[PDB]
Amino acid sequence: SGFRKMAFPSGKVEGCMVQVTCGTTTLNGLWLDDVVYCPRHVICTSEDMLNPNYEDLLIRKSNHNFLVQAGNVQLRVIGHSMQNCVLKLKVDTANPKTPKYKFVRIQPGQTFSVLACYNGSPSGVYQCAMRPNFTIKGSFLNGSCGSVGFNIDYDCVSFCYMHHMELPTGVHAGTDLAGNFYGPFVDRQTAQAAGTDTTITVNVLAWLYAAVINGDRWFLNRFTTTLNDFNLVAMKYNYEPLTQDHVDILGPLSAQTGIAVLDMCASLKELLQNGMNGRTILGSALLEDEFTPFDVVRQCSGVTFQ
Amino acid sequence: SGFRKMAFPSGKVEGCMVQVTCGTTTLNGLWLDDVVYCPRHVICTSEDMLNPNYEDLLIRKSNHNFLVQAGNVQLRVIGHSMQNCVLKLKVDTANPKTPKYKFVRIQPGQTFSVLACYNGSPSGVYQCAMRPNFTIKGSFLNGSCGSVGFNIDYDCVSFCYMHHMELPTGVHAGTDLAGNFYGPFVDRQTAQAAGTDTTITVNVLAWLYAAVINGDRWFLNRFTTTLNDFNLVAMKYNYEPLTQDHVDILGPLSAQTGIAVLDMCASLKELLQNGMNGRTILGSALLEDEFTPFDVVRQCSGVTFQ
Ligand SMILES: *[C@](O)(C(=O)NCC1CC1)[C@H](C[C@@H]1CCNC1=O)NC(=O)[C@@H]1[C@@H]2[C@H](CN1C(=O)[C@@H](NC(=O)NC(C)(C)C)C(C)(C)C)C2(C)C
Ligand SMILES: *[C@](O)(C(=O)NCC1CC1)[C@H](C[C@@H]1CCNC1=O)NC(=O)[C@@H]1[C@@H]2[C@H](CN1C(=O)[C@@H](NC(=O)NC(C)(C)C)C(C)(C)C)C2(C)C
Repeated sequence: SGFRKMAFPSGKVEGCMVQVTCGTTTLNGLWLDDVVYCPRHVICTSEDMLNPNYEDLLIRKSNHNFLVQAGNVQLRVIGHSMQNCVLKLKVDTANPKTPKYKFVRIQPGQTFSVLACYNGSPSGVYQCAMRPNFTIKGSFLNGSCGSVGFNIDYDCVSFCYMHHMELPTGVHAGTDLAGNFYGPFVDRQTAQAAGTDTTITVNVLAWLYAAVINGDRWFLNRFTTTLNDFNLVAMKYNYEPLTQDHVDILGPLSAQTGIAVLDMCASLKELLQNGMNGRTILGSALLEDEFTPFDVVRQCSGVTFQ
Repeated sequence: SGFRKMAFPSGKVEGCMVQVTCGTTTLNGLWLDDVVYCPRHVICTSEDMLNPNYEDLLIRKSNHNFLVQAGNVQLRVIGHSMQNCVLKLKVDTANPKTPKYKFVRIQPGQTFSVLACYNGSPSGVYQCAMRPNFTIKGSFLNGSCGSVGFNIDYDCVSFCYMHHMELPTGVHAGTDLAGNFYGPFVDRQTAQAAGTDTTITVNVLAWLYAAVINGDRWFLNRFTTTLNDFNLVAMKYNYEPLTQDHVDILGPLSAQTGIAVLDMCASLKELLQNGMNGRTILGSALLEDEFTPFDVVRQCSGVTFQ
């Protein structure tokens, strides 16, 4: 037993991180086969950041302007192209440590592991969720652009995030690995605000099921509720609407614990209306929303990865 | 910015995990050079667990009774010996992925990353602290024995924990990599209780400094306190005594933020005496004690590892 904010083992991604240096700018890139992916604002300078035209900026670049370092080994760039907000550097050497991989654009509410990197060297790994407002509450310092977020499924790394920027509220915005930002953000220093966030209701319910699996039941009650009546209380507390489709996803957890999804909604309703009154759930004094139903089942049943 | 419960990149350890199978028992082992380390109760059976004599049990074993699998490759055991509560299996092949490493026995209050494993395959990675009562609040299912905890320093993996067992309160107990249990625990199914835990005061103070570094200052106050007067309030709230030596460790954090260690103690005192009154710190509604002063400095300044 026990329940922890668990990240995927990071080794498969560690072997893909490289340093990309152009001009006075150094950041991380992701080396898969013979391509290095990195944020396109690596071609920017101290006065470019304000309103750069990256098409113009990139046509002025030569391959040899791109210094790619894989450890103590310098990769030669033999081509470059821009795809949305990512730069793709064709190099003469295919990464021999390239895992089986996919690029995936995730939905808000889904979680992933972030391998935080500086100068192509991993610093740490942690679990994030894509917030409903398409920010992530990460831990990112200057140097960390190009660090990627990912999930692993048996043996395949599904890359879903690459870090680009920090918003004035201390949260983070980035792209999928095809360079499309999550949310309305652009890689420009212009006024941008995160948008009002909301709590991921289906994930809170998953975590409540995690709690029950793990012996916390103080929050359960004999009541039930309708999905309509639940969503009328959720709206009030700035929780995402729960859909029948969320209900069906919570099925297996509902089945393992013997608590109907709608009964767990009645518990969450009372938790929203009364607070926790000085009690904790799974070592938290807040309702936790960065575990998906899949995360809970993974950790409470022990799925591995090769 | 941002602050997350960050684990070390796990790749260096992933390459060392193997499956050790003896009799009806399968668990994880740690393959470094030509030795596989694993919990000695791998030699136990369904009725051995009650009061086994592992010396007697092990002399009855042959090398060929030990099935060690490194992926799709079966390691041949050419010797075995018991060191405290760990078994050391000499194998004919040295792990080519053996990192630079050390075995270290940590002090309560220190943190580490746990690479949770089943059948020699990594499941996830998370950050733990050694509690003052020498348990760890982990996430461990059946199959997870032999998973290790570790820290990394530049390029060296310092192994400090190997998982053995779960206590009836849902917490976990294990050994260092030389087989010595942390705390009064034994690898026997006899009555054992964790001992009363306490909060790691110096770590809470570190995390408060993390908060200030990251823009949370609502909890600060103009007051100060003496170490004596602080420790009189700490005792009351079942916090560890703060020593002058803890104070000196908190120096660099005190210097970077401009808040004297004793002033942050006055803040913590008021937080203990008044609660947080519906406010959060670093996304927590509890005082967090599983970040060391070093953890905070690592994450707030961006140290990496090669
Ligand atoms: C990233 O480019 C990086 O790691 N680069 C290393 C090169 C500089 C040596 C950084 C990572 C952020 C820094 C702090 N936390 C981070 O996640 N990203 C940036 O520097 C981006 C790039 C220009 C500005 N920027 C920012 O994140 C900045 N925020 C910002 O301007 N945001 C709004 C929404 C436009 C207001 C800031 C944090 C440096 C002020 C790009 C956006 C092109
Ligand atoms: C470990 O041996 C393992 O992973 N083995 C895989 C082999 C069995 C297929 C497990 C890991 C624990 C199981 C659940 N969570 C865990 O961390 N450890 C054990 O099974 C140990 C070994 C015997 C009993 N045991 C326990 O953890 C048990 N606890 C217990 O008996 N504790 C007290 C303090 C003695 C009461 C229990 C959880 C299975 C009941 C050993 C202690 C020899």
